Amino acid sequence: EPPPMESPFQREDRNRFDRDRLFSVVSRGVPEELTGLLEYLRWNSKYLTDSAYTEGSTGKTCLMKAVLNLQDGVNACIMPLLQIDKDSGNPKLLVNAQCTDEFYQGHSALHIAIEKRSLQCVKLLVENGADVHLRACGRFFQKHQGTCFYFGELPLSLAACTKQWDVVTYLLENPHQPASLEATDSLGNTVLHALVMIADNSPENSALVIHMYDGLLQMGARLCPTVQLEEISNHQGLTPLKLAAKEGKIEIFRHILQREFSGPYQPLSRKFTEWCYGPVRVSLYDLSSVDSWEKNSVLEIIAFHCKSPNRHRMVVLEPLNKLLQEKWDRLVSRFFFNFACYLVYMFIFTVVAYHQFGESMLLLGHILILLGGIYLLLGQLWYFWRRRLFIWISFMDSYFEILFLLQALLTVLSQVLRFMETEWYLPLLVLSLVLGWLNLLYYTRGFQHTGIYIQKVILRDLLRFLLVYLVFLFGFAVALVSLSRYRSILDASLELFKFTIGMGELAFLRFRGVVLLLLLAYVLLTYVLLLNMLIALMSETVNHVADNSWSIWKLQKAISVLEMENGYWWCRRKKHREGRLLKVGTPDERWCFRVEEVNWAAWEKTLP
Amino acid sequence: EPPPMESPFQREDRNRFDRDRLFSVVSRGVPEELTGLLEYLRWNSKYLTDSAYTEGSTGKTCLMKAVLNLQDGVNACIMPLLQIDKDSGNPKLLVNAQCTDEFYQGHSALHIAIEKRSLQCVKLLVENGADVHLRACGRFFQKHQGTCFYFGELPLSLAACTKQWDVVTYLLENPHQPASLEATDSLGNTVLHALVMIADNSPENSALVIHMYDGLLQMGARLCPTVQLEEISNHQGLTPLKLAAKEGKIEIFRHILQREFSGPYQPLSRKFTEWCYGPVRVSLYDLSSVDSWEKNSVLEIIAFHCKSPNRHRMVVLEPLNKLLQEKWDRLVSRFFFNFACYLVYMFIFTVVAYHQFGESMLLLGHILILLGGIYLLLGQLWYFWRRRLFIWISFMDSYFEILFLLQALLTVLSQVLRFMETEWYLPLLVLSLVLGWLNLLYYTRGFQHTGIYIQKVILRDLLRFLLVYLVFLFGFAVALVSLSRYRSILDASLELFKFTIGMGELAFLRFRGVVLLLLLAYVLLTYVLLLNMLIALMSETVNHVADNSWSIWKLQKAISVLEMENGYWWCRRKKHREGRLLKVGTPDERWCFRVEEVNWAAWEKTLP
Ligand SMILES: CCCCCCCCCC(=O)OC[C@H](COP(=O)([O-])OCCN)OC(=O)CCCCCCCCC
Ligand SMILES: CCCCCCCCCC(=O)OC[C@H](COP(=O)([O-])OCCN)OC(=O)CCCCCCCCC
Ligand SMILES: CCCCCCCCCC(=O)OC[C@H](COP(=O)([O-])OCCN)OC(=O)CCCCCCCCC
Ligand SMILES: CCCCCCCCCC(=O)OC[C@H](COP(=O)([O-])OCCN)OC(=O)CCCCCCCCC
Repeated sequence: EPPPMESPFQREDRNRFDRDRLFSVVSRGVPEELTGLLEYLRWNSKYLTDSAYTEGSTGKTCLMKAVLNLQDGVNACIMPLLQIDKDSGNPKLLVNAQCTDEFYQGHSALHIAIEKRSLQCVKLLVENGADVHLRACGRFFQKHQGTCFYFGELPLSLAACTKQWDVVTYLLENPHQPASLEATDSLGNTVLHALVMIADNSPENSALVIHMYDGLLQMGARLCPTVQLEEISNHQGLTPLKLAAKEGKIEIFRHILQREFSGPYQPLSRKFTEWCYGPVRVSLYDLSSVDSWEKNSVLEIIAFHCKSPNRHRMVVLEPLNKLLQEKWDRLVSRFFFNFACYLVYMFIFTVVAYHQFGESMLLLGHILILLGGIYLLLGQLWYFWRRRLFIWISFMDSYFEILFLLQALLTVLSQVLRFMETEWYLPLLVLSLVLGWLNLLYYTRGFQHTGIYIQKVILRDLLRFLLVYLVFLFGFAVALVSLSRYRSILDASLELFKFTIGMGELAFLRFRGVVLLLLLAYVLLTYVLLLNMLIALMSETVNHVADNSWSIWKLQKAISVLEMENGYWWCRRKKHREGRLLKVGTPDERWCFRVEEVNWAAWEKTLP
Repeated sequence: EPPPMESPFQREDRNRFDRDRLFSVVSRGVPEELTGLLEYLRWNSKYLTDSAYTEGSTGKTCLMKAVLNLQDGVNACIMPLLQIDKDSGNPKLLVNAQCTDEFYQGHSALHIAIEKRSLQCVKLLVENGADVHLRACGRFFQKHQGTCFYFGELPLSLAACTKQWDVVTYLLENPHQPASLEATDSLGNTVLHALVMIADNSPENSALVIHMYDGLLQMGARLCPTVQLEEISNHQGLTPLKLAAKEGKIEIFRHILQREFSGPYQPLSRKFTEWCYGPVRVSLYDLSSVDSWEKNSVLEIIAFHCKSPNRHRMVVLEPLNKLLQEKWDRLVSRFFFNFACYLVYMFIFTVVAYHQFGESMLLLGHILILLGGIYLLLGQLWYFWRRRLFIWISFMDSYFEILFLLQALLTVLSQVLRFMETEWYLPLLVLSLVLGWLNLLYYTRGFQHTGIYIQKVILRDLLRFLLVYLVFLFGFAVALVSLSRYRSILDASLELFKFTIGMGELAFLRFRGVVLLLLLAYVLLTYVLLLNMLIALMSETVNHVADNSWSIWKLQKAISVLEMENGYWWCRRKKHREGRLLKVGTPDERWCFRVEEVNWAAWEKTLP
């Protein structure tokens, strides 16, 4: 149980001028009651930073108590208190004191002064030696589930996240101690990473994050021109663009990708207008950390490292849409070659399963099946060894890989069982047959007519529905079997399930009426449960949700393209860089991608 | 890869005053750096239009580069550059230079000056000899799929499509070279055709197209009164009204049909108010190119030449609604006579099929069936030979014609098989029987009670559903047959399909549990697929779409009427002209149709 940061109704725990009198004096704003505190500390060789003058559980000092009780942004005890601190000859400054609790670790008085929105307190603390790089690494300042406020752990990041431009300006340009825009917290996050991480998809917050990000970029260009603030990576290796891509923060993501400035801040732009003709606008976009020719690119992060539901809305933005379209058009022939090879392998496997000189052809077909199963096994194992996180974070768009792996495993295990002359090779062969013929439907995503053409529901409510239904099934099965001693529990469950799915009838002997009552109860309960499932499926459709199947199709195609670009396991494909190296101003050479857009509606609004 | 029209970041390809220095001078707006260019061209016998001074891939000249880099609508290098062109004695004028690339063919500097919305540049180019009839026929200026801007290929059409009335006025009335409103592009399209072709159904764009169309009609009446601008046909034989009808541009279509002016522009009207009494308003509408007594009329184009989904919304406008109603009321007796003849032919065919002196009556019935089949065959073949495009562009409202043709073909082929004494005549006879009795439902469109009473879905998702379902069926069938060696693949597919549609049961032998598992998997997968189809059918209905079955009924009746007006194949019907010849002002005699409307809501708003 963390204690409150400031409580008007609870005294601080402890786990002549004492702590209680000092706290009561600094909480009312009268400095004249501080007379005699310095002499007591000098006589007792005491300091106003030790455990006796601070809260025992946290370490909150009298300075922090004074800043927590501001009166119109100013407290009259802060300067006298720091004067007593200076005159006492304290080796450790009171202005740079931090709490030691695991909940408020690193929290200082400058953080409180910034949070209370008082430029006077911040100015007064900086002049007396406040460190502007003190990191608040407690659990209250980390982003997790519960009561927390993550802002980047830094005073400058706290000022930027709270919309205080005057505080940011004073922290960046002061004669005493300039704050650094390149400063990082415990996670390696800069102020731009912090602005990305506090961003949700709400419009007001998006406008806030965009404004603060643009202003900090401009002031960084004005103050530290030689360094690139957007090229700094945190401990996960992510730039703010990559961090926006991973966390699904769509608005700051589209703002960073399509950032255009006119005038002195033109080098800070990532989109450069090339030429306009009527409703045709042709622009050049920066491909820095966007093109997949580097590792850990934005495309790779969106496809295989993000878990947000905004992924399909992220691949339809420019320049990502045209880039993925060009990559797909480059890889159309490779996709359908794989489809044709898989179709031939299914055809051979089907012929061999149907026909289970003729002996030689059958052996050749069997060894072709074995080699194809080994190839599909090693290909899927390579995919899982590379991308074990992708299946975990998003099962809804990667279950075909598990199906291919299962089909390859069943094929190989059926063939080795056949070589050992076990008769059970045929069931596994026909299971591989049906599984591969189902797996042929993966390649329907190559066409728009078939790729766009309940999956979210059956991955979400299937386990709960199964729980309720097998509770019903097991109870009625044990009731029917124990009344018939229907021979075994599995037989009764099978009969009830086959009747429920319409595959068979019900067998109706003493106590026939009770058996009939049990059957009526089971049938009505299953009807109610299936009606519940049917209502749950009406719930998603009738609520008028816009059609996202096209963007989901482009996400599927992006995943397919980013897999085909690496080549096969046995032969790696050479990576080719997209865009061209062009100079966009002062020599600032960037790899740019040309995107041409036609928008009649936007153009006609500009027409006078 | 077409090069950019103007790139601030890429130099032009090439596939002392040179091209690079000249381009750099004309792109900054300083003419004083042009000193010495004329002497170099005179000494080298060079011209500023050759391949050495233009872009190699396109042919873009220095003049076009100068106009592409305007500064507040004016560039100070254009007049000195044209002065050097005049003094150099160039046989071909620089002001009339065009690009030669397949993407920008015919594109000149006047087009750029109009697109940049600079009256000063247009005036300066016209005074120095710019041709106002230069046609930009490149792929960027044709309407297709991709990056393009179609405007009519002409400078006047470009000015009209971009909402520049001052530019249109200057191009039409200037002392140097007057542009012609009768000028056509490569497709024969005038400026009115171009305004129709750039029209979509959005309200702002519709208001734009209406305003420009009306202004150009008024200025054409003021400038060239003796000619009719709306009577000009392009290379497809379409007037702007017919082009609006074919392309489905509903707003400009209703504006052209119901155009009413008061005062001097009264001859430009197509709707003339005759008399008003309370909420009753009675008007006269022009029937020029609207009545079907001419060929290629608006009714013919809407019914059989348009593919837009706005066709049913086009036949409910005045005067088309009352015209089609009058034609239908004139052709009610002809429709039900055809229905009665077809009903009698079905009755005879049914009696003969049921009864497969009695021999003579059976032979007479058989030859009556044969003659009726020949008549229906030749009637449908005539329909297809006339209207092969109509079935292709709209299958949803013409499949009954294919069904009638199929029924006639099966009838004739069954009769010739019967004459050859092959026993297989009876299956084809009963197929013709059921097909004709289904085809009897075509005539339900004659009544409002039955004509208004999923078809879009089963013509759109049927192929995709069949693909997925026969993938399921074929895989489970080969798995079941290869596990039973269920005797053949077709037998197993038939059994599974019959169980799926409820027509039969499932036959359940070694490996019975694996057979059961395959059957469970197939049943659950088919349940999921049918549930997907059911959800897809909920999607259209619950989204609150307005009832368009009445307008779809009138479209069906319009198709029926426009077919009955031509008569039968053996006897052509005489065409009668609708409306009456009346003088509507200065002698301007038009064939007019009287339409009476009652609108209480519109009338009461005018009441003070
Ligand atoms: C014995 C084969 C040895 C390798 C020879 C070259 C085979 C072609 C390689 C190939 O194109 O892969 C085809 C297909 C790829 O599956 P996927 O990763 O696209 O799907 C991934 C979906 N998640 O994978 C298959 O279909 C395997 C078929 C193996 C036999 C191929 C017969 C034709 C040879 C030219
Ligand atoms: C355990 C073995 C049997 C179950 C696996 C069945 C094999 C896969 C067949 C399948 O899922 O159908 C694929 C089809 C299109 O997939 P997609 O575009 O959503 O691309 C895939 C990524 N979303 O989707 C549909 O047509 C809808 C019907 C889906 C069938 C039931 C769901 C099966 C989930 C395992
Ligand atoms: C042997 C017939 C020789 C011609 C004699 C005159 C027959 C009447 C002609 C007629 O009205 O056509 C009837 C019907 C028309 O079909 P449809 O174009 O309306 O439908 C088009 C739908 N898309 O087409 C038919 O039903 C064919 C029936 C032929 C026997 C008629 C028996 C009654 C004779 C008076
Ligand atoms: C291959 C032979 C068997 C299939 C053809 C069936 C013969 C035609 C029967 C039919 O389509 O029903 C006609 C009826 C009204 O048609 P309509 O007003 O939409 O006018 C027709 C123009 N839209 O529409 C309905 O009542 C709805 C039921 C439709 C039946 C299934 C659709 C068949 C499509 C071929």
